[PDB]
Parts: sequence; structure tokens; C-alpha cells
Amino acid sequence: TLRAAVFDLDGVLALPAVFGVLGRTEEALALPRGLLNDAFQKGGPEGATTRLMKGEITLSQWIPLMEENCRKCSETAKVCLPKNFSIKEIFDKAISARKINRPMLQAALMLRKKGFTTAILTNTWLDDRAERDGLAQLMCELKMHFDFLIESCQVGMVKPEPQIYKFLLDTLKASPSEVVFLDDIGANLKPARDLGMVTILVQDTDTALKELEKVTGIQLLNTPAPLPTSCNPSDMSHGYVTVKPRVRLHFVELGSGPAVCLCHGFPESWYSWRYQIPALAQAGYRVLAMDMKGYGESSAPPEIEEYCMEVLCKEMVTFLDKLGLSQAVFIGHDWGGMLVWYMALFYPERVRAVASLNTPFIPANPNMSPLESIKANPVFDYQLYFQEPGVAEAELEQNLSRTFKSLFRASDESVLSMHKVCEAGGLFVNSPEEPSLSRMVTEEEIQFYVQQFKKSGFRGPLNWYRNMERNWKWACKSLGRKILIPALMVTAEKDFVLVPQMSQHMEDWIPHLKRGHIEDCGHWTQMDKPTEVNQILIKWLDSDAR
Amino acid sequence: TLRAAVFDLDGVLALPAVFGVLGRTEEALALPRGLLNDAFQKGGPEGATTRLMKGEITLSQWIPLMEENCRKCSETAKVCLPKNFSIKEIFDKAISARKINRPMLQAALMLRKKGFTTAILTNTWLDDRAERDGLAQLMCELKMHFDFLIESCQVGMVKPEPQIYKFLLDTLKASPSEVVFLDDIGANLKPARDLGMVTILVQDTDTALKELEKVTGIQLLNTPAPLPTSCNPSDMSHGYVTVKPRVRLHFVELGSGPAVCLCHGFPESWYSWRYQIPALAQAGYRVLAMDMKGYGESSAPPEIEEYCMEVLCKEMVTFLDKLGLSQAVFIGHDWGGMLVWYMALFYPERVRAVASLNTPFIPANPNMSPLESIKANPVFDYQLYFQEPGVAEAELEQNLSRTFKSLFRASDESVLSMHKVCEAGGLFVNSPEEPSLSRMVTEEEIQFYVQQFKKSGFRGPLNWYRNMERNWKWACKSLGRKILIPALMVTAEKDFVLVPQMSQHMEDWIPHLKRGHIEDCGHWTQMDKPTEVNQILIKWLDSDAR
Repeated sequence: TLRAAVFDLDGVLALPAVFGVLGRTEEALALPRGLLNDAFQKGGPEGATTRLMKGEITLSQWIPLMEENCRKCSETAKVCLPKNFSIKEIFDKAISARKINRPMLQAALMLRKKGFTTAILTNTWLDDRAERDGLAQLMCELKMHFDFLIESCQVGMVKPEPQIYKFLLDTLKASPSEVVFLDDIGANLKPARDLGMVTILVQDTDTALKELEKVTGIQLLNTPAPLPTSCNPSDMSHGYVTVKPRVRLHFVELGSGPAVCLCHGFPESWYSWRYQIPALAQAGYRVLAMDMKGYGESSAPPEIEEYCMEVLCKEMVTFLDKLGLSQAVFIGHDWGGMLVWYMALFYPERVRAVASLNTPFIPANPNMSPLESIKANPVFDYQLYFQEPGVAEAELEQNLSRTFKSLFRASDESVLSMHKVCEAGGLFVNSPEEPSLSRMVTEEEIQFYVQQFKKSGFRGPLNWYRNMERNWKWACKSLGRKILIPALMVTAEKDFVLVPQMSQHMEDWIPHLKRGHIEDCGHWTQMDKPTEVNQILIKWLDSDAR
Repeated sequence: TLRAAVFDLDGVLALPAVFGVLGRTEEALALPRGLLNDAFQKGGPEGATTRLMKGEITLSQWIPLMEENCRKCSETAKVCLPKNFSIKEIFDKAISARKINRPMLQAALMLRKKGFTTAILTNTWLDDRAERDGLAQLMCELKMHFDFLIESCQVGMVKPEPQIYKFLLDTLKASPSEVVFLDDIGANLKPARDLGMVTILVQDTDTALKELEKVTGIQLLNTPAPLPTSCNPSDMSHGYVTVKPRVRLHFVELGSGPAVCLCHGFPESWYSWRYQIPALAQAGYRVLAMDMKGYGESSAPPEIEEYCMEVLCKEMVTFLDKLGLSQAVFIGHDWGGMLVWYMALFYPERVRAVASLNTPFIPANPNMSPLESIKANPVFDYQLYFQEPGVAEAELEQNLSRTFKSLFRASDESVLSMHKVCEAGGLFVNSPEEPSLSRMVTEEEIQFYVQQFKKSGFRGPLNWYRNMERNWKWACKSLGRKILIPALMVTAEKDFVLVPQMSQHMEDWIPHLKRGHIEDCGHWTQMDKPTEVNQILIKWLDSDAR
């Protein structure tokens, strides 16, 4: 019964194989067949390339040794190397072209999900070229999906020496019979086979995957498109900034590049962006996912007026000042989306670009209080229930597990009616005490939210709804303005509270507004349609905020 | 007795005054005198510009209103505006040219140091231009040096309306008689004077500063060059990353741009980089100043082998992986400098550039143990005293205040002999029990270190010295390599432990090595010569790591 799978990097997880570029270079330059491959292997175990793979010398020290090897090989073949011959140019282009073999990585992720331990065993070098960042980025993307990464140049051993396979089995804590080994080079399989390992010679990916399926008993080919990579909270960098004496904000950070601030809604957490954080960082952005004021590890003062938009926006500006960021792209959802439109209206100099998921920009009505406007819409009755301090808190804190299981559901799985909440006496008065787990979340994901809300409670979160008149008064100062910076509005078809029709007149205030629309998507946009959200945000960021 | 000073931004703290660019534009374009200034003030309190300064409209909404004003003014003057006339091009260039008036900012910093409360009171706009980041960066640099920043467009009031001066006095909690008010516009002084404030009309900076000196009694002009801006620990963003089950690393973060990791020495803290962190962030870098393993808020496991270079470097790579950084510039001092040379030797792909303060790169000697090498130099006798677990800890933890006051001294203030430490029985056996405070540090700065070392103790820090044989064995694997990435070595003339002569053969291993040398500088380089360190690092970063 197999329990571990070992993959090679070159020719298996990354294509095209850098070793195969020498074959295509000889053809293009009309050089004798196998000339560059001979210079590459020249010397065997004592040759320059073996020393490179063992970590004795770096890639830049090896380039002039391979150049000499090319000249010595050409003199024996009775041929001359071209005028523009450069080993550095050949290897720079070969390393740059190599992309991740997606079906192979997907098969490794599936095996790991099914309980297998996965590893990369590769003959690689210490890259000190001016272009070494390209290799570093590739290694980082692959690294997070594997339990172990054993690089020849770090252990001082190379394939096919039998000692590297013994070191591998020692690291894996497994017998050779429980290990599948995938390599594109025949010579590298012989030692794994001599020990008794199941070996797969990888020539083309699909045949290698059919062999892997047959030997593991798991379907790898023709399987559905997987969900985006999620966050493990304990693997994140956690940041803490004091913006005022009693107020500290917690955030999670990943990536480098332009700052992108993610602002969650009610009653959520930074964890609601778990599918976006790795994708946006991989796209080349530095992601800061906040615990908004009143939530998780951020401060939760009890005073209502501590959660009016004016105070909230001012603290967000101070957050940027203390981090030393002159600007950030602001992306919000639900209450966070309401906040990012007001950041664009009051502090445009600090906002690189503004994006809102579900929440439309609706300008304040000076002739009508927001309270009277809430009576006009029966779906907004739950907001009147949230007004009296203590009432909605007691119901929502009564059983946290029930609260989050009833709220976090796909549009067709809904168990709550947002109408006559006040008349019914509560939000959950007509709901089951033990709701079923939605297909959108796992029990482990639900438990993260109950842990976060055990410390804080719902007072801070509910206070965001208890400043309607103060927010209205403050918003009325911006009625003469327009939003003229890059802006994106994303509507969710099945959000029956923040319906797409509420955003139809936004172009009057934000004339160059860009749009996104997600079909069959409810209120919890990020966890309902994570792949679609990532695609719409990355496309917009790369064009409007870069 | 004056206790508050209020400064205007345009024409006072930032020059040239954006209002004065209209005068130079009329001259250059041969337009009638005062034509552009008339279009600018057209309408008075009800005109486009007053609405812009009140925050009613944004800068981009105001540009077409000023354009129309320019055309209406030209028709009355019987003149025609040029073919290439653009208000946007004029204002873009005017805002871009405006730099900080250094002598004025220095005078404000001096007044604040002498107990004054300082504020900026300015008529400004909501900038939504594609170039608004330039204004945002300027505002951020000025912001941190003032107690209050009151912007017209945020309060809905403008100078010279008397209500803005009443709002100012309310914010300052001071009587008009205790306030100095500096403005370049005569009209803006009249209301401050009517209330009884001391006013200074700023035409040229030096005369305004002579008036400010005469009225405050403090010398502002001809005063020495001030020290760089330092960090207040409670104003920093604190980050925490778990790199392995028992190991968490703390770091402080500021700025945006390429990642720069600062690694302190023994027995220090992230706080040792207090003068570099704001300067490097202002230069356009994202600074991560670590508490190295064993120090401050980072984990301090008791095991000796938890502090060997191999383990330390591996955890630093994991630190980059968890933050989502493919590369960082590594800058070290003392033990941190020793670590950054080994990061360059073993992980070149993760290191953008490497810099060391005081610590030279000395390659391992395979024919001689590091223990025998330490006997050959009498100044390295203190390292043999640090070997036995428990001995140096008891002396260093006995009185923390004495430990840091005896260690942190300028080269001429030394109170310790590094020779015959073992024979004498200790490091402080011939030292005063109550040493005087060095001119290099304040009592408050010393107390930060005693607070940090109260939690940790000296076991983790001293364990960095207790892996000589293991580090030697590991370093011997890199003897065939060279450092071929951008590298900087900075020597300190008066460091009598890490003398500049110890770095003389570094070019054999790092052929393209750049150098820096600081005269009259002891061991504590960062706090001894902060301005010189900042200048050498920023110059090198901008050319080699950008």
C-alpha cells in the first residue's frame, strides 16, 4: 500500500526540461548531434556539472567551465562553435521558459489530499545569476504544496548516487515499497527500483499520470478543477498596529509589490479572504487582510460612536501612516465595501484603486434620514432589529456554532428569511437548532469563526449598524464630489440583500467605473465563488492598479 | 510665554509656493500680469477655488472650472490664451517641484524638542489626480513631525475665515497669546493677529527664522545638524511569524518597495536600527528589522544547537517563505553580519544584495579548528569565557542596567578591556558598578534594552557563540564558492574587536565587493555614526540593489 510520492522538478513538475534545451540548441545552431549534451556530462562524477549539482560551485562559477567543455568537445568533433555562442544566454533562456506542469502539480495535490506524503527530489544548483529571482519565485510556488524539498546542492549528494535515495527514505520515514518515484531520466530510476520502489518513467505527462492512477488506485486525470489554495492561519505573518491609545488593528500579510488592503464585512474576519490571499500574492501584490475594528484580534471598544464611518476611515489612514504606506489598493466586501467607497471619497490621495464586492456606492439623501429609507425596503428590516443595544447580541452569541452555520450558506441552501425579523422576534426564530453544514464551508472553517467570536462577541460588529444618522451627516459633505480614481464594482446575482439592481446608477458618481458580475453567487462572495473572484480581481489589478 | 507654533504648508514648509507658479507662468507665456492669479481667485467665497479648499469638489473637478475662469479673464483683458494652454500641466509641474523647506522643518523640530506643540494649518485640496501619490508621500514625511495637521478640505473651513482660527485654538487647547503663527500670505495673518496671536510674515526663510528666534528665545538658525529621526517602538507595526513549532520570530516593519532585512548583533535588538528604519523607508524600501532568534519578542529555546548558523539560516529562508518574499536585501551587524554572509553563500537565490557592518567574511580554515584560532588572538579571549554554559549569563544578568551602560559606549568612552577576561574572572571585574551614561545613548534607550533582556536573559544570545565547531564544519562545504551577488562591506575605524584589517582579503572571495569606511566609529556602528551609516547604505541600495 503506497503512502509516499516523490517527484523530480526538471522534466516532471516543470517543463520544458532544461536538459532538453541543449538538443533544440544543437538543431537550431546546426551543431553536431549530442555535442552540447557531451560538454554538459564531461568528466562524469569529477566533472564541472557534478560539482555544480553537489553545491561545490555556484551556477556563475560553472558557466566558464561548461564553455571550455563546449570548446574541447567541438575540437574533437572537428567543428567550430558559432561567433555568437554563449552558455549564459542559452541557460538564461532555458530557465526562463520553464513553467509549472499544471496537471502534474494537480496530481501531487490530489495525492497529498488523499493522505500521501509528497516530496521533490531534484538535482539543482546554487543560482547566483542576476536573473536568479525567477528561479526563487518558481521554487516558492512549488514549495508550499510539498512536504519535503530535497535539493542536491543542499545535501551534497546527486541522483543517481544510491546515498541520495537512502537519505530520501530516511526523511520520508517510509520503506521503499510504500514509495512511488517519478523521474524523466531512466538512469535516475535504476537505484530507486534496486531498493524496491515503484518507479514511473515520465516521457509524456498523460501516460505518466495513467501509470500513477493505475498504481495508486486514485483518479488523477479527468478529475474536476480544484479550488484555489487556502490559508492556514498558523502559517501566516500576523501584524499588529496601534492606531490610537485603546485601538490596535490586527492584519495578516503575504507577498511583495503594491499594497492591497482587504476589508471584510459582517460578521466576518480576515479569514473570509483565505482563497484570495495566496492568489493575489502570487499575482505580484503585497496583501494585507485586516481584522476590521470590533473583530478577531483587533480592538473592540464597546462605545457605539467608535464605529461611525468617519472614525473608521480616519483609523485606516493612520494604519497606512504607521506602516509607512503612502497608498494602498482598497478592496472591500459588505460593510468593508461601504468603508472603501468613503476612503475614495475622503482620502483619494491614499487610495491607489477602489474595489467593492456586492456593496454599491449609494450617495446620501439630504432630504431623508437613513432610518426612514430602511422602512421603505422590507428586506432591510433586520437593520432595525440590530439597532437596540443588547438584543441582537444575545441571540447571535447564544450558540456561536449555530449562528455561523445558519449564516454561511450558498444561495440555494438558505435557511433565513430577512423579512419581518422584528415581527418574528429574531433572526433564527424560524430556523433549525442544528443546521446542516453548507457545501461552501468545512466544520474546521466554521470553528475558526466561532473561536474568533468567542473573544470579541457581537457588540463591536453590531455597532457598525448603530451610527446611521452620524454616517449620513458625514456623507452629506461629499455630495458635490465624484470618484475619479480606478474603481471596480462586482455584483453577486443571488445576493438578496445587496441585489445587483442597487448599483445601476453608480456611473453618475464614478463615470469611469469598471464592472464584474458573478452568476449563481450569494452574499458570501469570496467563499461562494473563489476562483471567479480571483480572476476578476487579478485582471482588474493588473490593468487599473498597476 | 509662547507654547505653540503653527506653520502653513505652501510657501512656508514647502517651496516653491504653488501660488507663486502662476506669476512665473504668466511671465513665461507673455500673458498679462496677474491674469492667472485673477482666474484663481475668481468668485471669492463662492468661487471654484473656495469650494476646492473647502472639500466640496476634488482637484480634478476644479481643473475645468479654473480653465473656464482663465478664458473669461482673458476675454476681459482683450488677450488670447496660447494653443498649448493646460491648467493640468501647470498644476502638475507646480505640485511636483515643491520640496520640503529643510531649515523651516528643522526649526519646527527644534521647537517641538523644547516643549512646544506644533501644527500645520493649511488650505489644501482633495487630490484625485493620477499623480496624487507625490502629494501623499510629502504629507506623510511632514505628518510625523507635527502634533496636528489641520487641512481646510477636511474641516470645511478656509483661511482667512475666523472660524478656522477658533477651531485651531480649540484643537491646541491654548490661548491666542501662547501661539506663534507663520504664514506667507498677509491676509491669513490678519485674523490670527485680531485674536492676539504673535504672527510672522514669511517672505524669505532666514528673516522669518530670525523673527521666530527673537520671539521664542530659542536658537534655530546656525544650530548644529540634527540626528536622524528615531523610532518610537509603540508606533511601529509589529509582525510575528512561526517558522517551526517552538520558534516564532518578531520583526518591526515600515515602508514599501524592495524588502530589506536588518539583522542585529550581540547583545542587541531590532531597536539598534532605530536611526536607519525611518531613513531607509523614506528612501523607498520596505524595512523589516528583526529580533534575531534568542532576543526580545522572538523565541529563545535553551538548546545550544538551536543557534548554529545552519539552523539560523534555514529559519531565515522559512521566514521569507511565510511572508511570501522571494528575495530580500540582507543587512547585518556583528553576529547578524556573520549570518548574512552565510545567507549569500548558501541561499543566493533568496538574497537580492548582502551588506555587513563591521563583520568581515573570513572563510573557514579546514586545517585548523576555530577554537585554536581564538587562542592565537588575545582580543578574542572573551569568546572562551562565553563557552561554559551559565558562567557569562550569571554576570550579564546580575544587573542589566550596568551591563548595557558598560557595553554601549563610544570608542573613547570605553570602560572594558577585552584582554585576559578569563584570567580576570569576568567582563566587568575591573569596571565601575555605576558607569556614567554614554553620550551615544539616553537613559530611556538603555531602559528599552533592559526591558527586552528581562524576559529573555542571555542564554539564547550567548548560544550564538557556542556552536564554533558545528559552524566550522558547515562553512567548510562552501570553500569552493565565491560571492558573486551585490555585496557591501562597511568597516568601523575604532572597532577594536572587528578591526578593519580583518577584512583586507575579502576581494579574493567576493571579487566585485563595494566598500564603506567610517572614521572615529566604534563597535556600535548604527548608534555611533547614524547619519554616515544611512548615507552609505542608501547610496549603495539605490545603485546595487535597485
